[PDB]
Amino acid sequence: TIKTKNVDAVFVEKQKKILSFFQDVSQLNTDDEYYKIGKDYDIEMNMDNYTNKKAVEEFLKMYRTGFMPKNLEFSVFYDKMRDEAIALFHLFYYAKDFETFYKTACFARVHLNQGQFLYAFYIAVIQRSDCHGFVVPAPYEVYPKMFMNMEVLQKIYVTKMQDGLINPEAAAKYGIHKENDYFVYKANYSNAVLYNNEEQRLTYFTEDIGMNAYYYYFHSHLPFWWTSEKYGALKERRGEVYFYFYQQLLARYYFERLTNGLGKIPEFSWYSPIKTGYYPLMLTKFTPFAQRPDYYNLHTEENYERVRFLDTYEKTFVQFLQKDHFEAFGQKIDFHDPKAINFVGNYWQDNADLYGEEVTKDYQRSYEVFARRVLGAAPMPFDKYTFMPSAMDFYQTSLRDPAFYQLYNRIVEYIVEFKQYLKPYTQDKLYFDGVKITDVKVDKLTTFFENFEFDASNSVYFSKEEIKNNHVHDVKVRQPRLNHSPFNVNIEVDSNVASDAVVKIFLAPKYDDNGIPLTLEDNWMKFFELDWFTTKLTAGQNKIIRNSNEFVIFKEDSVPMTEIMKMLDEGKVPFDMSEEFCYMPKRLMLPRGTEGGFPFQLFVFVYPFDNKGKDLAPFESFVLDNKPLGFPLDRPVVDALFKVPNMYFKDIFIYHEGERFPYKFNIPS
Amino acid sequence: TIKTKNVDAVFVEKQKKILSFFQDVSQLNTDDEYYKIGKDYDIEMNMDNYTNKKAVEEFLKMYRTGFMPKNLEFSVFYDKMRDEAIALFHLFYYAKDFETFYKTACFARVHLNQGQFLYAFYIAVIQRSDCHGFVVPAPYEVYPKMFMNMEVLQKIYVTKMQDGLINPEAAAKYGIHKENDYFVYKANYSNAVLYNNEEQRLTYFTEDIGMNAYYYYFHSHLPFWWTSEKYGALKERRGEVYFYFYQQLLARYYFERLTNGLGKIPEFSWYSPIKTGYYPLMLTKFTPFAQRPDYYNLHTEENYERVRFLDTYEKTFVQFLQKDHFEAFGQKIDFHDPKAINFVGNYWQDNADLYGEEVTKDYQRSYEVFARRVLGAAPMPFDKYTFMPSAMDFYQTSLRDPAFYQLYNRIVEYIVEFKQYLKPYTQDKLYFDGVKITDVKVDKLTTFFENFEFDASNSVYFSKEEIKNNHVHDVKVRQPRLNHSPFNVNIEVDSNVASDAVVKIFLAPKYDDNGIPLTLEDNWMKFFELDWFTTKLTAGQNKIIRNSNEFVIFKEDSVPMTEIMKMLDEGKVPFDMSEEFCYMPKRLMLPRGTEGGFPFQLFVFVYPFDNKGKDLAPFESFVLDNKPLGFPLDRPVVDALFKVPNMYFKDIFIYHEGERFPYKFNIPSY
Ligand SMILES: *[C@@H]1O[C@H](CO)[C@@H](O[C@@H]2O[C@H](CO)[C@@H](O[C@@H]3O[C@H](CO[C@H]4O[C@H](CO[C@H]5O[C@H](CO)[C@@H](O)[C@H](O)[C@@H]5O)[C@@H](O)[C@H](O)[C@@H]4O)[C@@H](O)[C@H](O[C@H]4O[C@H](CO)[C@@H](O)[C@H](O)[C@@H]4O[C@H]4O[C@H](CO)[C@@H](O)[C@H](O)[C@@H]4O)[C@@H]3O)[C@H](O)[C@H]2NC(C)=O)[C@H](O)[C@H]1NC(C)=O
Ligand SMILES: *[C@@H]1O[C@H](CO)[C@@H](O[C@@H]2O[C@H](CO)[C@@H](O[C@@H]3O[C@H](CO[C@H]4O[C@H](CO[C@H]5O[C@H](CO)[C@@H](O)[C@H](O)[C@@H]5O)[C@@H](O)[C@H](O)[C@@H]4O)[C@@H](O)[C@H](O[C@H]4O[C@H](CO)[C@@H](O)[C@H](O)[C@@H]4O)[C@@H]3O)[C@H](O)[C@H]2NC(C)=O)[C@H](O)[C@H]1NC(C)=O
Ligand SMILES: *[C@@H]1O[C@H](CO)[C@@H](O[C@@H]2O[C@H](CO)[C@@H](O[C@@H]3O[C@H](CO[C@@H]4O[C@H](CO)[C@@H](O)[C@H](O)[C@@H]4O)[C@@H](O)[C@H](O[C@H]4O[C@H](CO)[C@@H](O)[C@H](O)[C@@H]4O)[C@@H]3O)[C@H](O)[C@H]2NC(C)=O)[C@H](O)[C@H]1NC(C)=O
Repeated sequence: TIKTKNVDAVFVEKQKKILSFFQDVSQLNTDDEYYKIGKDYDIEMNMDNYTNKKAVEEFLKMYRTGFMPKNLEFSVFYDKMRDEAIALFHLFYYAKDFETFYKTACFARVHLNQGQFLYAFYIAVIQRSDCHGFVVPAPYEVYPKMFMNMEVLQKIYVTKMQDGLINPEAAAKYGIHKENDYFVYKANYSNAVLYNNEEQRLTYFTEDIGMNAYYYYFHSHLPFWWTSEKYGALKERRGEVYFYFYQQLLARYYFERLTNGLGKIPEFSWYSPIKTGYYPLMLTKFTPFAQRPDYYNLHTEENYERVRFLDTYEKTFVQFLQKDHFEAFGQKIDFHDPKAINFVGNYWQDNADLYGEEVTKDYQRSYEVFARRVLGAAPMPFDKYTFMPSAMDFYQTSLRDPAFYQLYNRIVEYIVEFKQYLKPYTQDKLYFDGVKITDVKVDKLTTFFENFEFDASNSVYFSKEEIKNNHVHDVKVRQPRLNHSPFNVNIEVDSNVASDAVVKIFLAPKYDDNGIPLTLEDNWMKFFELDWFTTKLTAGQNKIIRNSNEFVIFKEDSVPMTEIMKMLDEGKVPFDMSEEFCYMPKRLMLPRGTEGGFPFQLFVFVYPFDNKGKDLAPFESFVLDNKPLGFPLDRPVVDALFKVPNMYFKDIFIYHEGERFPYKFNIPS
Repeated sequence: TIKTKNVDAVFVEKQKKILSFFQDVSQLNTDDEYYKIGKDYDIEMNMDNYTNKKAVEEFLKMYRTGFMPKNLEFSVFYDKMRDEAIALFHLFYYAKDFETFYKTACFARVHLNQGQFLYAFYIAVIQRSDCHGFVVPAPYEVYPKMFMNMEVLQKIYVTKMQDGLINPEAAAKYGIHKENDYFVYKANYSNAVLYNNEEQRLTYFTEDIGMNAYYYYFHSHLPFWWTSEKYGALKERRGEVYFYFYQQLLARYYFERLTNGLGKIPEFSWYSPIKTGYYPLMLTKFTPFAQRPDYYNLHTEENYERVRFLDTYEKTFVQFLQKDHFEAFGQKIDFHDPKAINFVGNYWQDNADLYGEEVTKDYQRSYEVFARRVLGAAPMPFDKYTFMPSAMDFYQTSLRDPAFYQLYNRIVEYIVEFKQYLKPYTQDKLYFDGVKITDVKVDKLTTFFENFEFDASNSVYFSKEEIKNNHVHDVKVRQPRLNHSPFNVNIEVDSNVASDAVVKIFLAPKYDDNGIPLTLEDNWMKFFELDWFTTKLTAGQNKIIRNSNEFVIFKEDSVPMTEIMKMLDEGKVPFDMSEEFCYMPKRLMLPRGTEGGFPFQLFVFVYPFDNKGKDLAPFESFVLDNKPLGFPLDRPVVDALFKVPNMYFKDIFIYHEGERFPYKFNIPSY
């Protein structure tokens, strides 16, 4: 009941070497051969084993100067740390073949900082062509400390320090149980100990382990600091991809807001206090994460120069808008051209493609970075390697901070400003000659919470003894997560001539906060894409059934590594972990319903699938179409020029079943 | 089924006379009896027909000076207008008998400002002993401009200016119909044209006409400026009525917040911006009301001296709290004494009883007055009779403004700080020997919206012909209003020995915003009294059935004045308008539910009714007990010390049926 895939001899060996690097991540097994290789591995001597002579040499210059020390906390948002990560990445990426790649990782495991290494290695496995189709573990199994509050962490430490339970019945009262040879820890979301404002209503979504894993994967698939030359025709669509990822996410987030009675993400000002604080319960081996109190003055002394930069970055965009056509960064740009999204997105991201370069440079200040830093409310870094981490210093923690959504909402709104320059689609562009959707029905939509466990053993240090006996996997975290029942969408379509067609499904809200029905005019960016697929219509009447379990845009829960070691002994590999790893998890498709049925709408659009003109398959198997991302809702709409027979809006209601509140799953006795 | 009451021809005559002063309020019928008496009436010559000679002369002195001109807006919140209102009230109240009273109203309607007159007259009818049992129209029938936005108002005006509909079918699409000889106007709540913040979710409550008229009723029953000498032993409990009135109302408001997903009423500072604004869509005669933008700085140039006053008022109270026992206002007060609540409430309302005087004075500056003026964001009055009205200048519009609830929550919070000094009740105080509640059961609790019409004719000006011909009642306003289904509360009590008993029923929330069950300790002031009554227990097993419809804390909807004239020809008067006018309306009892059923809980309490030592019937039969208002939840609680077998906590859910959004009742069909 987990989507499998079969696998040969050479594959399993490599995959085992790859997975070796994600276990006991913060320690070293002296007896493991990865260590014997690693200790003595000579990079200079091996120079002929890399595609890029200057990458080896650049790495070597940095490595003698000195890399970040071990145990210190790694973040890519800081110059020196990132530069070392990139130098390391290149070395992984330009290794002639697997053997060389493997050995280089061995050395790097042994000699360099843990976070820096996993960061670079993870990315490398995703980017190397010979590695395509291999599997990596879930971010939460690799970095467990970042996916869980203190309370849990500390129970784990205590149990480990005691080598078990002094009182099993007392431990039980704290949600700690022995299940055969596992220690299982129940975990509440933070609102169960902290309700310091209404945003805490959303913790089952913002603290969700999958959602946060999802953002991490997105970063890794194409990090901002690197070109996208490797992905070919997506290079000319990179900005579009950046807008759409964020647009989709904020729609999804917004949906969660609506169902907990919260409305719009609030606007903010670099020159004013920001309302909602963030009080993180994460610990770092060396420090606590930094808090932002409520009404925090973003314009305090330490931030003056920072705010001057950020304000100018924005103002420079506002200038672009005002002048329509202009030259910036070596490019004549026209805001009338829909292709300009590429520039717009690239600018807001300060990625390598903005400059037409392979890697970004220190003097090219990113807006995202400094915005993250200021809103993170940290004191000034002590030095190049010693900073006070906030949620927004890591891709694995960002979604936890309401301020993150404020920051990307603002960015998305500026891109929407650019999108106002595009002419709206006319009838002719949308009309599907002789095709009409006559009905849509939907099975009941119910959400519900359900326990989920993940391997949390990397959070813990084992003894020399335990590392040798390989007893390194006995810590699991149990947590209630959002889920929903599978559902069919029944679509009835009429057409004169048989034809190849594209079907698209979107989710959007039905009402604003006041209970007025949504116009497309104001609300086209609040539509969330559920699925696209192709069918063949016949003359007459058509019945199209599509199940939620088969929506192209979502993945299944990933499998724990231990379960993957099991499968590799059988020649099996978890399919969704191989090629669908960076999709949103299925269980989070729907926002949490209400007991009464919260009102939403399904938008179904059917259009002709002409041929395979402009065709994305290098980055994402997403857009085998000539069409903008989120077509037909990638620009302003006029309600009356828009609605055509091959469109259907269906009113639907999202229900919720069982326990309403995650914490009711975590009570003892 | 409108609960009736029979009456004699002498009553009928007097009642007609009282009603006449509420028709065509802003105009004068030269042809009517009231005008003939009025024009010519000589007060000085009739000195001997007043109980109090000094009041007649106090009034004559002011009236020679000049009173507020006609047509300006009247508010009791300004010194000079208040003083005129009161000198007038005194004239009404000290009239020897009804004849003199009547003739005096005639004079006052002819010569004085309409608002000032209606104000004084309304209170007079309530306060005068020989008028006890008589009936007054609902405040929305008398001040209809105060219970409606300007959209409806302008349609009413346009129709009147045209003397009909130029296009019935086009009028239909604006929600205007002739029905009989009436023009009927559908009206939405303001959120239908205005969603300037989350607080607009609560419009069907805060704008509700009964809810608003109810506040007006509370004030008229016992205004701050006047003594409560006339209400017997109420005098010793005035501050208690003050607190409880607001505590209850704020609990009820809070429920509406909860069921609309909004949580707690926010705290503010006279030195900081206040976040949520108020954009009123009401009109008066020669101005709109004042707007308060979001983030309005309470501490601007114009408010400096006001805030210094307001700030000192509060801190003086804080000083009381720190001192425990003090001498103030010529009274020795001890905050450990539960009776101190009288002083505490009197202090916050700054009422006549704080000083032991008949009537408050200009030099006794009121807190509520100055807070209202500050948060209303109006500019300085032009002069003693010309101000810019805000919702908070009137009892009939205050509930409309978010700031209103913030202000009274602040006061109520301060009174709650005083209640911290009170010893929590022990087991022995609450335990009813040999008595146990074994089950509580409740029919389905379900709200719905439902069309209600009222007479808005006082909003219009009529011609010479129409006034002469009594064609002066043709404007109706129809509006969806909250209601709920009737329901039964089934209570099974066990007692060894037969005994007379009191049963109380409260409503409370189940959870906070995080969905933790609310504990009694923090939330004993979040409880809303639904009913109290007595039964006779017998040895063994008891079953008490109480319909919501028999809950004594609430009244039925007022009848229009039009149906009262018809009734008075049958010798009948509407009972709930006579004896129960100042109770909360029944149909707003429950907060608007949810389709899935929002969680609350009932608290049911049963205790001994061995005699009737101290009981109130001068104000009205509310507290037939020497028990505090809101007993056993009138002081703070310790969960373990509290739970007793004659209490029962039952979980309930409040549903909503049919349309959830009122505007869906107001769409024209095509
Ligand atoms: C545009 O703006 C301007 C500026 O604001 C507006 O101007 C205002 O207009 C008002 C009229 O609407 C006016 O008020 C009236 O003034 C009358 C005259 O006031 C003087 O005299 C009186 C008393 O008279 C005696 O005085 C001397 C001194 O002893 C003697 O020697 C004389 O012989 C007299 O015996 C003084 O008291 C004043 O100080 C002035 O000097 C007022 O008398 C009149 O008062 C009446 O109205 C009051 C309320 O309506 C009422 O309380 C009072 O008892 C009076 O009642 C009489 O009048 C009513 C109708 O008003 C009538 O039906 C009764 O039968 C009764 O006889 C007014 O108060 C303002 O003075 C003026 N403001 C200024 C600054 O000049 C202007 O209206 C506006 N225009 C438009 C189109 O909007
Ligand atoms: C309490 O607080 C203090 C203050 O912050 C902490 O003190 C710091 O501790 C760290 C140790 O954790 C020290 O770093 C070490 O410094 C050593 C020497 O530093 C200098 O010399 C390096 C070596 O070169 C020398 O060569 C010749 C000798 O023949 C001389 O001519 C010359 O002067 C040089 O000194 C230089 O390269 C360097 O620039 C320094 O100026 C280092 O030997 C040592 O390096 C090792 O460790 C690295 C770990 O990342 C690794 O990269 C290297 O490969 C190498 O093996 C090490 O870094 C800081 O010097 C010290 N700071 C200060 C200001 O004194 C203290 O740790 C803390 N205590 C606790 C308990 O928390
Ligand atoms: C109280 O508040 C409610 C909530 O706003 C008000 O409800 C609105 O009333 C208005 C105007 O009276 C309603 O507008 C009419 O909708 C008609 C039909 O439904 C539409 O179908 C169309 C046409 O294709 C769709 O495109 C729309 O989206 C609608 O669903 C429509 O027939 C009608 O058209 C008329 O006006 C246009 C002007 O451009 C002309 O072209 C045409 O000839 C015709 O005269 C109206 O637009 C509106 O729907 C109601 N609001 C909601 C949310 O439903 C109440 O009116 C208020 N009640 C009072 C007394 O004020």
